[PDB]
Amino acid sequence: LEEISNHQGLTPLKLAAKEGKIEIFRHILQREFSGPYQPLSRKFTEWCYGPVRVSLYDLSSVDSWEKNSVLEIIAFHCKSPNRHRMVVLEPLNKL
Amino acid sequence: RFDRDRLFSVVSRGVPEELTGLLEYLRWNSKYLTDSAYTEGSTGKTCLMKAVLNLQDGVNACIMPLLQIDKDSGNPKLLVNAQCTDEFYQGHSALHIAIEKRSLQCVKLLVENGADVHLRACGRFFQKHQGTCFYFGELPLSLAACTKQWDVVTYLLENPHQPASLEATDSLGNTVLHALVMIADNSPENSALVIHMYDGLLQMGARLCPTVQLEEISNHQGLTPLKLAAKEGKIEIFRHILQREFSGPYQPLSRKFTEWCYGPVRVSLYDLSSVDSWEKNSVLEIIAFHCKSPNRHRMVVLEPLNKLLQEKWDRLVSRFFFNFACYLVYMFIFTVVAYHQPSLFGESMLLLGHILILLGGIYLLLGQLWYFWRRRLFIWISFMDSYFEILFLLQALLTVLSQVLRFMETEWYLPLLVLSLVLGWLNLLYYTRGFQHTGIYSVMIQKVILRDLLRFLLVYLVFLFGFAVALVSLSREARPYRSILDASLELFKFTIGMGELAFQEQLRFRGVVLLLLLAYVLLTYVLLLNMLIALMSETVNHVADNSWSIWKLQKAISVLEMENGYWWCRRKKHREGRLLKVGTRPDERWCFRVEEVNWAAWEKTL
Ligand SMILES: CCCCCCCCCC(=O)OC[C@H](COP(=O)([O-])OCCN)OC(=O)CCCCCCCCC
Ligand SMILES: CCCN(CCC)S(=O)(=O)c1ccc(C(=O)O)cc1
Ligand SMILES: CCCN(CCC)S(=O)(=O)c1ccc(C(=O)O)cc1
Repeated sequence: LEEISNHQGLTPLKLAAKEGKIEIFRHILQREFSGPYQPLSRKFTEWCYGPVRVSLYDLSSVDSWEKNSVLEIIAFHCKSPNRHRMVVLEPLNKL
Repeated sequence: RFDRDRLFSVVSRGVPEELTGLLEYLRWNSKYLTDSAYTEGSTGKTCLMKAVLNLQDGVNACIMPLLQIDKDSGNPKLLVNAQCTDEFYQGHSALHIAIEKRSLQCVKLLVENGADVHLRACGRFFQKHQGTCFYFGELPLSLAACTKQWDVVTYLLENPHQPASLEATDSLGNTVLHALVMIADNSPENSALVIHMYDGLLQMGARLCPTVQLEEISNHQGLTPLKLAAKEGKIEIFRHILQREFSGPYQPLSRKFTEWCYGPVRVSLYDLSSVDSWEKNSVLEIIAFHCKSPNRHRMVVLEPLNKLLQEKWDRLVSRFFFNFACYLVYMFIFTVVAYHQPSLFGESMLLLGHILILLGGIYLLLGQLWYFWRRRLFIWISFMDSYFEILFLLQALLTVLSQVLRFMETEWYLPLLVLSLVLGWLNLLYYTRGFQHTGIYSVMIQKVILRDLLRFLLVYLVFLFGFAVALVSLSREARPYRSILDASLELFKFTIGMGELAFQEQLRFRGVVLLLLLAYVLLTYVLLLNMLIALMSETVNHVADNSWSIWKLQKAISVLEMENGYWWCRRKKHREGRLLKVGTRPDERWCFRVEEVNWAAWEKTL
């Protein structure tokens, strides 16, 4: 359902970046579930030990290897004041 | 088959019965569960670590039979004592997993089967550095303390199988009390819980190690837990250790003893053992010269340190102002000899003045080379705030160089003599710290402006040079600005209010030269307006003024230098406080008496 594209070619995650909606953008981008819904995650905790968490984040719409990706959108297609708050989220900050 | 991939998937399910036949396969092959064939890739991680990572409701039913199976296999390198081996996880063990997973039931099961309580998780993940790491010390007991597990700490300390030694140390020599000081953060939630964890381990040391002074144990840097709290700048745990008071069985674990209390007035003896500057590498020397942190000025204003540094300052304020008066007399002679220079009785008095300046310049050069020799190990820490210690060395070098160039008779002696005369009077501002009013203002004035003007200067110099090469190139054609230096100076004069902005009649491009000046003026005044507003936005924040305490630290650094005397006359240090009996160890200590009057705190107890 999140690979369905509107007439601008945007998925829900790409639309949250273009419209600058940091809270729903952050939520979709970092989403983690347990049990039946694990494949609906974008974040998978690999291990946790004391204050340290190691997580795999899914880059499907995100990495700039893809044309019209989330990084290209925040940089060049987003109009909002919020763009500078979106590039400092994980995984985008380390990426 | 009972290969690794069967065993690791079996112990992950928590069903013990699927191990049936593992004994026969291990014996028939003559192999052991701690051989490389039974370990996870790119590490040393065993089937027991795989089991302890997968606890169900606090326990895994496979651990007890897996440990028998190892015990029945006749292994020379027991499965509980096997460790990870790669450069990140080296020395990590199933017991460190059991403690981080918070299972007292699994800690008991491992230690009952002979898991070594003194294994050091010492690979780079467990060291302290700027990357991904988790320092807890390196030992099971230090992990249990830093994860806040009293029941596990109690079990590790006083189980009958293998009690954790409170004297045990990691690869840095840190004991559990150094580990808790390393892990303290100055937030109220962390520091209050570290203070409780520290106190109960110290109170347990009085049961378990009754002859051992756990806070006199030194790590490989020579630091006790109190000295480490000063070097790492941990004010909350530092203040707590320094001012600690107990009643009943634990009174000898105090550093503060209330002598009497009457109304709003408390009189207390404070223990100066690691604290007084009579000892080499003491807490006062550490805060002044070995501590890197922003917190140093907050540490010198705690009791007993505040009254102890005031007592030292009062004994030395006449030496401080004698040192100032010698430097005034040296700067008077310097000025009376830099003025009255000849063209390039009065002549022999001028020669005497040059010899007194040479001797004062050599004296100050030797005194500052002795300072940087003594401060060698922490040399940047010993000048980061204390920038005058460089400016006195520079003034002394330039004084010796200018007299050397004058003996060589080269006329470049005069611009060095004049530079060392300017530095000489600028260095006179060091002594403004001797009085509260001038000494706090010298701290109010100097600030974050020095950091941001060095950033603005890059923007201002790209403007200034970019417009200077342009006005020089365009002012070359006839119908100011003769050279890059002259155009840089005419463009610089606009910032001092001396702009000389005009429609130059003789230049061919005079309208474009005027538009280049109007472009430079508008861009530069927009830049100065951005720069002033940027500085106001960071520096006018309402933070309560921390200048009295930064001045108290300047007086502390001054005292701890003056107590050594001079490079030629190294003073014998007097010892602060009195040797007093505070209790039974008798318990006789160099105590220092502080008297506190505090109506505002006392009235809340009525
Ligand atoms: C070697 C054997 C001979 C010793 C002669 C007496 C030495 C007195 C030293 C002294 O007063 O030094 C003051 C000053 C350095 O100040 P500082 O170390 O506190 O602070 C330094 C910054 N951290 O340094 C000076 O003012 C220069 C001293 C020479 C001029 C003396 C003039 C005397 C007039 C009465
Ligand atoms: C690569 C070693 C990882 N380790 C921690 C680093 C010392 S570990 O202890 O093996 C571990 C911890 C927690 C989890 C988990 O939460 O699933 C799994 C494994
Ligand atoms: C040196 C005289 C001290 N006095 C108070 C000053 C008037 S005192 O009243 O003798 C006193 C008070 C309180 C305690 C106590 O709390 O242990 C002990 C002695």
